[PDB]
Amino acid sequence: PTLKEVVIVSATRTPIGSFLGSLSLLPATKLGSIAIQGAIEKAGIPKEEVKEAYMGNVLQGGEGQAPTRQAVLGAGLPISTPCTTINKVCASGMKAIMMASQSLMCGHQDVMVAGGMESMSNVPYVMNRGSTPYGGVKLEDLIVKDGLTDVYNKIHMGSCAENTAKKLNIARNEQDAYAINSYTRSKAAWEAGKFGNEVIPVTVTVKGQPDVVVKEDEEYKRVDFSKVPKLKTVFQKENGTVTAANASTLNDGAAALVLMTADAAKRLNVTPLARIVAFADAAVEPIDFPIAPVYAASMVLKDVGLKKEDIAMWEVNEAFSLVVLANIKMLEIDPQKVNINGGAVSLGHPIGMSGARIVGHLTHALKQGEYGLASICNGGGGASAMLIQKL
Amino acid sequence: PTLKEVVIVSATRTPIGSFLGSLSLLPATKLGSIAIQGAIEKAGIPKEEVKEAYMGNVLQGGEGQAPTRQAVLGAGLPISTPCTTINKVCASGMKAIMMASQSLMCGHQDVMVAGGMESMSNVPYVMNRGSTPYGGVKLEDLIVKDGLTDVYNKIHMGSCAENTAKKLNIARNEQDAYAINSYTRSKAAWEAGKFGNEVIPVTVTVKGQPDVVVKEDEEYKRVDFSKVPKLKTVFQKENGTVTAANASTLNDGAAALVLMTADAAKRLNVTPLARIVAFADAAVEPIDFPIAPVYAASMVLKDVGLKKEDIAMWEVNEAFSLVVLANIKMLEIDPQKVNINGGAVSLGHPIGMSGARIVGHLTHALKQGEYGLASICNGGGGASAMLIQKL
Amino acid sequence: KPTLKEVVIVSATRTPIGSFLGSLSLLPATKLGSIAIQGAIEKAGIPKEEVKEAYMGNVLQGGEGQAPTRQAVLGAGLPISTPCTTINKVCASGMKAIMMASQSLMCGHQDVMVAGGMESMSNVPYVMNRGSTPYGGVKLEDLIVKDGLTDVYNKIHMGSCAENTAKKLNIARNEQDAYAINSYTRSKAAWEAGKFGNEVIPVTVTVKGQPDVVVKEDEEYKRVDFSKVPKLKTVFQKENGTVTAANASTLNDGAAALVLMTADAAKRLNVTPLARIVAFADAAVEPIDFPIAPVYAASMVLKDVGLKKEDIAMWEVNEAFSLVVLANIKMLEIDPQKVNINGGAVSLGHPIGMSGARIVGHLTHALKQGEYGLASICNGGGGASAMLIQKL
Amino acid sequence: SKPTLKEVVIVSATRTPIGSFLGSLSLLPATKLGSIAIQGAIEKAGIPKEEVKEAYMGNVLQGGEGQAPTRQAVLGAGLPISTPCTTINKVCASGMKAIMMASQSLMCGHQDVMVAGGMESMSNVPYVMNRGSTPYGGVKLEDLIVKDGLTDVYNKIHMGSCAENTAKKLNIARNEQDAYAINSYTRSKAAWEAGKFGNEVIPVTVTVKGQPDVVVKEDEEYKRVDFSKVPKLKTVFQKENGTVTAANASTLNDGAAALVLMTADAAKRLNVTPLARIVAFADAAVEPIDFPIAPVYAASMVLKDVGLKKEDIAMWEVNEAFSLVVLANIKMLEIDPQKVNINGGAVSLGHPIGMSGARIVGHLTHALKQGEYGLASICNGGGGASAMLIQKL
Ligand SMILES: [Cl-]
Ligand SMILES: [Cl-]
Ligand SMILES: [Cl-]
Ligand SMILES: [Cl-]
Ligand SMILES: [K+]
Ligand SMILES: [K+]
Ligand SMILES: [K+]
Ligand SMILES: [K+]
Repeated sequence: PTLKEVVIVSATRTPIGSFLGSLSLLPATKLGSIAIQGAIEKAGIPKEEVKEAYMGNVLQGGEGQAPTRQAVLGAGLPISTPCTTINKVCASGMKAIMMASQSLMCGHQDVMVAGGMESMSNVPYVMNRGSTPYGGVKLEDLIVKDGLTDVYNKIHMGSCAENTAKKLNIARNEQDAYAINSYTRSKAAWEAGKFGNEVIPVTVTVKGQPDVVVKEDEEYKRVDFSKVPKLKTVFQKENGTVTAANASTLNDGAAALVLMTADAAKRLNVTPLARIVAFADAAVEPIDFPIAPVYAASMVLKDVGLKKEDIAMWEVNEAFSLVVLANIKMLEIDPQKVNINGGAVSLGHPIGMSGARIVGHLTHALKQGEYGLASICNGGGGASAMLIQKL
Repeated sequence: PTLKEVVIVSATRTPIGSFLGSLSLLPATKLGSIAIQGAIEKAGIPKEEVKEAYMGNVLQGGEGQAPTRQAVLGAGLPISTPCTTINKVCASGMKAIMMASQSLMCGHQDVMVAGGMESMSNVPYVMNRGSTPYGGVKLEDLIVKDGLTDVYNKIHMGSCAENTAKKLNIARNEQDAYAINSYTRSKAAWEAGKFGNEVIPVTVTVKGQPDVVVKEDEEYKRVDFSKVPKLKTVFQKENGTVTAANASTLNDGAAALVLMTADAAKRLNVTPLARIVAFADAAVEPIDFPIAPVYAASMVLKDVGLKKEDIAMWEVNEAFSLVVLANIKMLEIDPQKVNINGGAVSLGHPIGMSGARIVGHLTHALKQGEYGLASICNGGGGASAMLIQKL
Repeated sequence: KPTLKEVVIVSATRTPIGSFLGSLSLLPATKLGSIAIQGAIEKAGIPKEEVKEAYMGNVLQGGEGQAPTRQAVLGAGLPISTPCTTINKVCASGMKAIMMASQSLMCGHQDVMVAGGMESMSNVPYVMNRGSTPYGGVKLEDLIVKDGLTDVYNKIHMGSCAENTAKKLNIARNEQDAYAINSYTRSKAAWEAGKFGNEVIPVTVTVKGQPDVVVKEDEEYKRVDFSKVPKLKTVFQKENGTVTAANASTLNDGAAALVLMTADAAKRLNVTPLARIVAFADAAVEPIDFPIAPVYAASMVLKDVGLKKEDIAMWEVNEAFSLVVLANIKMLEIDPQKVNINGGAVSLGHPIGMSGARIVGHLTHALKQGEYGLASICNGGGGASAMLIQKL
Repeated sequence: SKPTLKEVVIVSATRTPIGSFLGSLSLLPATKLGSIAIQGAIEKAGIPKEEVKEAYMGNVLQGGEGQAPTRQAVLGAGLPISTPCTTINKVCASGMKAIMMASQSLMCGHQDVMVAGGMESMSNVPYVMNRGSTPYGGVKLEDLIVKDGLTDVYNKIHMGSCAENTAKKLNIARNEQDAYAINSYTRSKAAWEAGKFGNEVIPVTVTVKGQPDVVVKEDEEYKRVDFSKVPKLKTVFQKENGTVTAANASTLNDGAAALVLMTADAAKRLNVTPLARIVAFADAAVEPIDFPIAPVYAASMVLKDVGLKKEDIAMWEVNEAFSLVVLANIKMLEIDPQKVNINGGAVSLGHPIGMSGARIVGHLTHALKQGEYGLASICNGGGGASAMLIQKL
């Protein structure tokens, strides 16, 4: 049998909440359920049609058994739905979509949900099993230990990024200009109503207090442009460039897509939003993660036979402003086509979610016939990339 | 393009260590490295031929960033190798092989490594992020919270087993006889030298201490048959059936397979061990996970037009003695063909590893031309299954 | 019968009492101690170098660092030659400190001492046992609950022990609630009347990048709603309860310190003493029966000096629970209008190591020349301390 | 004018064996060891339990012991519920300060009979987590032995690190310290084998269900040494030019001591033979880093107060917190080393910190001959010391 064609029929997300902020009372799995239910409703299909589900999720500790199963059953999908939780660090939300697309291509399912989720607010601390050492011990923060420290270099991702800043001569002022640009694009996009088909609101309910309706991203309002060039370079004391403002932040969120074969969309009288054309993974030295998305994108372009000029919009995940700048520079692409409506530096980075969010954003924002290319770096030196065409 | 045929070229595992036992000093990722290196060596190929790696791993908290990447880089594979860590609870090791097979089928890669790893000895305790409540702070055990507790019913997996024992009328004495039979068959297989090609020895090195070489599974010797019928029923104190002897145990270990397209196997002139014929996932009501493998197994047989009599060897993961008995009862298959060389009740159950182990064991044990079927239940009500044919 | 030095109080000063996790919660108990000690020496009008030795009550010492009293004393700018001892008689600690200091002075072993109490319940930690973590997890215990508030022998809270006395003496919820509202009413009236002008010193809380906060009065007494008082649920006993959050004492932060000296030393230093310490005693009963131990301790002191209850102008019976004060009133048969007249621990709060010192300090200021004041304080384990002073 | 005080005598002094850290007595909480010593002392004194009027116990690391540690020890020994109790903390000096404060009450005539002593279970001291919000990046669990017991607040370093400062100042080298340490072990073994603690120490039965009873009858720590290894050990408290080692410093331990104290009049009334009279005592303090020299001043204060000369003292007990401390005291006071710590001390017997001040006073009581004077001194964290002079009856 030949490979099946895969289409995106809907793509939906929660707003992104700030660390210990507006969505911090909700577990990752509950945000998961909200996004999945929303995506199914938007697709207009019976929920029974969804055959299987993959969700990205990096910091699974303390979330309870089978996080994807919790999200799926919490969304009211049938108990017959198999579930798998995916961890490619920062690339998790994209890799879930890629893996689901592989199952569909093989004809192993005809309809799936794929996406990502993360509640950094609820990630716990850990104590080693065993006897306590004389003199005491520090219980580690799993955001730091599992999420943000490179194993091999024993330093923060932010300190790894400094290496690329040095090698490619990307200065503090340029990184700060990029970050201000992201905040500006995010605000403009929200004010133009550009997220109306993408984001669904969340109602946070507390006993004995009034409901809070969270309807937009929280992070992009937390900025003061006049203070941006005043911040300390917290990942490197001497000759540093990366700051809290020009780096991504810690956040909570979930996103979900309904994926089908072309045959299934036809059978169900669904008009799909976009076609999944191709995808790829690349890896380089762990310290050099900022540059892996260049190679992953180049792989996809070469596979399909497109030139960079053929791409209408780029989503290069804003793990740090430095990452986007390194990518624009190496690929020599028009900066006006890159992260047009903001990104992780200003919208925030719930790590397991962002790779799904950026694909969902292209699905809504591209115009008919246009190609969009999303790419996302990950801890350990990896990246994933994906090319879609709007239908 | 047409779908590619997938073959298993090698299948290797560490011995399985007991909880806080012979392998407890090694992190899961290090066991992973050991199995991966061993599988590549047994396949007779250069490490550079391995294109991408997926490993099952359920309890990832505190292991550090990107566990699969740590396993792969730790085995000396190229920095160019993309890695993804897979969590379908107890089914994780088999689902990793299934998902890698799908990538190979699509022609997206030609050689991959897939398997699973777990060090339950090193799984930590957690403390919640936030304000310390008045009156005390609880530190939860991630083995219990994420590993072994059903979310929806708020009971241990062993209490779900008790529920199936009720519904299917599977008694304590029946579960005890099965367990004694598992311990018996494990010892017989080790004595017969049946793991000589499957298992590779682990050298444990401690500064200022003599090297310890771990060459065989630890768990199967930890039993007293005279005491089996006297043990307390820990999941249900009154009229119970499940005990520590007749349930699987907590353990440490890793397993890894080298998988290739038929075309790659020919190009590299390797001798494949088995072909992957079919695989499937099923899911049922969470409390009924013991019976999910019955549906998964039925799906694979129907998919390829084989009847249950056509299967020479069954591996139904021994999560509990109850599970195997339930499967035999529903499928009406010959017990003499099931878990013939022991299983998880007597060999142990490093949860993310077991689904890979049982597929590897069929690859070694089957005679040329024979079909083997492996199935494995998972927390949340799921199961995975795979059918292979020995070459 | 021994011939002893006469012991006088020259000053008695305290911080305001802060609410749990409230206005003074950023300050360690030892820092509150330094503030009270410095304040009392200033009020005494003596050189810091004249203080020979220091004793401080402090019940929950875990995580405060080595030698809490030493930290408070050196932190107050007293000489490195000053010996220090930290005292623990649970709730009675602040009073027992004064008693033991008085005993050294009587023996002529020192001529001038500082004695008091300190507690920061906001900063009391949780504990984890030494050893290996059990499979399945563990609860780390709260030291306020484990060391401060739980009876060892009955394995229940002090509040539950108090329910026992409520039963035996027929002291009902209504009477307890009425006593509590009275305490809150009296605390407010005293604060408004400026009755704490000489006793309390303000504390300035400083946080980098934020404005200063001057805490100049007790925080707790304003945290009440009289309308809700009779509607509160009984936390220590669901079945036939009487004790509630409102009519029991609360968790709090504060410190108190008194400058004590021999009558001779006061003359040498040309300072006018405020009061004379006449007598003091400890008593104990069954652990569960701690509410009634103060009756026996007070009687011992009266019998020792040969006075009668009517001779006492002012009583301070520590308000650990409203129940406690009512039990004492009933058994002693004293005039409730002479008891805790300017409020107490039910409305002002109860930093456990400090309250015993606070109540003696209050008598010192409030008594009129020539009058006798009796202070008594129950403690965890079935104990009580009591003290008689006479205004000078 | 000086007050006219009652005379105070020691009628008994009893202790548990001292257990090693996580060693033979580690299953027993401090308060239980307290109960055993308190019952011991009463039984030895030959008086009814109801005669004891009030109790003071030294105890430095009280976290997690439960409410009112001294009350627990007392009620656990079967004393009347009518017995008032107070727990004392002068760090390392606690066990001696308890006896002094009880002596002051008796002198005043406020009680006629009391029990005073000290207790510590370092094996059972817990770890702590702070109340509040968990800070991003991790949460510390501190060891209370280190945080409350052994760390100087002001200098932010270990007691042993402060000790190095006096080693420097008084030129006391590694070899002299090691010689002292070996001397302590030698004395301890000699005394134990001679049966010198026959009336001082009482045995402890450890019961574990299923296990055979363990009877701990002698001090555990003194056998834990190898003299050939002593000179080879690393100086763990200072990188450069260190002198303090695990071998020549005191160890972490468990134990309790209790003394029955009464007025001369009560001993007559009760027809019991007093062991010693408590003559004088004092507290001294210096710069916190200089705690090893504090006992020098406290001892001098006592001798000056009673009008005695150093030469008049038959037996000295200078607490062996560190070998360094004893040598610094031998140096500054210029006393006869053969008269100091005759039957061993904390370097070889161990240092359950709230107990040790009581143990050493209890030791003089048993060891002195009729009419002899003994001086006991003990340094404490923060730069203090207590000292006591007694005379055998
Ligand atoms: Cl990767
Ligand atoms: Cl599932
Ligand atoms: Cl008491
Ligand atoms: Cl001191
Ligand atoms: K930012
Ligand atoms: K078993
Ligand atoms: K209250
Ligand atoms: K030693």
